[PDB]
Amino acid sequence: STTLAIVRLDPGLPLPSRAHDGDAGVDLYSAEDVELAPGRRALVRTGVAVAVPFGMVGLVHPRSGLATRVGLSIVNSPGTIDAGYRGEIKVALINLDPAAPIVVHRGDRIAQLLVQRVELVELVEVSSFDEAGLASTSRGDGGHGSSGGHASL
Amino acid sequence: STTLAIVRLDPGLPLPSRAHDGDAGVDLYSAEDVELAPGRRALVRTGVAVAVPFGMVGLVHPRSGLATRVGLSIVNSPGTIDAGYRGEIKVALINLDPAAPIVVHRGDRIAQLLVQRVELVELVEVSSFDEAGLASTSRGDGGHGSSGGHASL
Amino acid sequence: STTLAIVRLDPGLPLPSRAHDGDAGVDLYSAEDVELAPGRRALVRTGVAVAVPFGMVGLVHPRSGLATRVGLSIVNSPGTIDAGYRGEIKVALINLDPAAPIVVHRGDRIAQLLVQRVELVELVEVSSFDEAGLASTSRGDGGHGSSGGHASL
Ligand SMILES: O=c1ccn([C@H]2C[C@H](O)[C@@H](COP(=O)(O)NP(=O)(O)OP(=O)(O)O)O2)c(=O)[nH]1
Ligand SMILES: O=c1ccn([C@H]2C[C@H](O)[C@@H](COP(=O)(O)NP(=O)(O)OP(=O)(O)O)O2)c(=O)[nH]1
Ligand SMILES: O=c1ccn([C@H]2C[C@H](O)[C@@H](COP(=O)(O)NP(=O)(O)OP(=O)(O)O)O2)c(=O)[nH]1
Ligand SMILES: [Mg+2]
Ligand SMILES: [Mg+2]
Ligand SMILES: [Mg+2]
Repeated sequence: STTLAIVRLDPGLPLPSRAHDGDAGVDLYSAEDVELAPGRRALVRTGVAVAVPFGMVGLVHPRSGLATRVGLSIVNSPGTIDAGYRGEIKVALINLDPAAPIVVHRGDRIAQLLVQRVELVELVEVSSFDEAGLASTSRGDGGHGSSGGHASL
Repeated sequence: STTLAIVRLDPGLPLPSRAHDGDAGVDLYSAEDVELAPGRRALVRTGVAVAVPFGMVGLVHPRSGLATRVGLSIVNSPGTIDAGYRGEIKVALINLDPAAPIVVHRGDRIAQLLVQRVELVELVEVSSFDEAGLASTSRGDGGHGSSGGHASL
Repeated sequence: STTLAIVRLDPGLPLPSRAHDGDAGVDLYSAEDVELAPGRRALVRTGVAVAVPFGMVGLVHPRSGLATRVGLSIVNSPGTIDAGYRGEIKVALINLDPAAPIVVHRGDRIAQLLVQRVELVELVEVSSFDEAGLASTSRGDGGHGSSGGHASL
């Protein structure tokens, strides 16, 4: 398996775990009680540090239930935990509900951490994609809604 | 190819497809008409269920055109569809424009689904990264803007 | 290494680089000065175009420091740069702070670009997961907070 070394900076919280076999992420706990008014964010400690392997990345994603039920999100989602980072994972929670505050208690599961390979790319500067001998593509320079699919596009 | 079994829970919608060869995602349709006032979210049915292979994850990402043109986003982006999930994919749309409502019609393309491998990690609890014999890293405990690049950091 | 061809559409900006060895992303610069009032977004040029290899995807993620310090986010995060795209990478910045405007200067590092493999899936339509001979799963149709972990779930 791909092992991930982890330090429970706050040993009072359980180790992050998958809710079900095959789940992509292990759920991260809040070390803290925090209450977010509408529109407010906080930087919340999870009580863990990890050593993402070289060649990989840790990614902090919101949980869907809280997202829908109370509008909880993460400002920098997907949080990007670098392989060299040995500090505490912190989660930038934000309340995107307009009216109802969100109360987080220490020990709630407030996000999930995935680990994936990542390509540590070597940039090759060219003067044009033609010089790199790249074939023309279907997409070309099309983006930002170029394929349609909604009246505003 | 990597096959993805899919059930069209709503057979009136086309199968999700890539807009162009090589595109990362297949676009998901809204099964529903929904109108989001500024700041409001909804949990929108896509009319599909999928079986992400074990060892992989499905990821629901916003489309860029709607993001810019009308401020449409996804509260839990990137939505994390687990390999064991066999329910309907639902998209937590949110209107991040301050003033203009977003109207979604059934059959609009409102998000995109990627599939990637994911490392199903085995946590190894250590008392310190030293005990794991890990070398010191350049980054160390630096994060949350430690490398600079903006006046607020 | 995985090479990524890049055109500096704006040669006055440095090539994107990793802040530290092993970091997942290369930081993207703003080509532009832009000032975002609370709640406003902009579509910001980065001054680069890239050729993500076929079979891969580029992903534009927010930086964590700006996310926490000033509430900067990205409407379509994680931005999905397709392998066929040869246009300029643009970043849909948004100010999620309620009260303080964010000022971006040309040359600030405003996001980071990761490159990952992606599964270009072949959809296989089935009438039920049973027909595909898929085993029942632990998770079943559970989602959107089914595993608990917060009082609102
Ligand atoms: O952050 C981003 C995301 C996308 N893009 C460009 C590159 C990408 O290949 C292209 C299309 O992205 P999406 O598919 O995510 N958006 P949308 O579906 O609205 O556009 P299109 O209809 O062209 O696919 O837009 C950016 O420049 N920055
Ligand atoms: O959700 C997150 C994201 C990042 N981090 C930590 C780990 C990561 O390696 C580190 C830097 O993340 P980013 O590169 O995404 N943010 P930024 O570029 O602002 O910080 P730095 O200048 O240190 O790279 O911050 C977290 O604790 N939680
Ligand atoms: O965008 C999404 C994200 C998740 N889902 C479904 C599929 C996924 O496997 C399931 C659980 O997703 P999360 O783990 O991200 N959310 P949460 O942890 O709140 O739910 P659960 O407690 O069931 O794991 O919800 C969607 O339909 N759309
Ligand atoms: Mg979950
Ligand atoms: Mg698209
Ligand atoms: Mg960084």
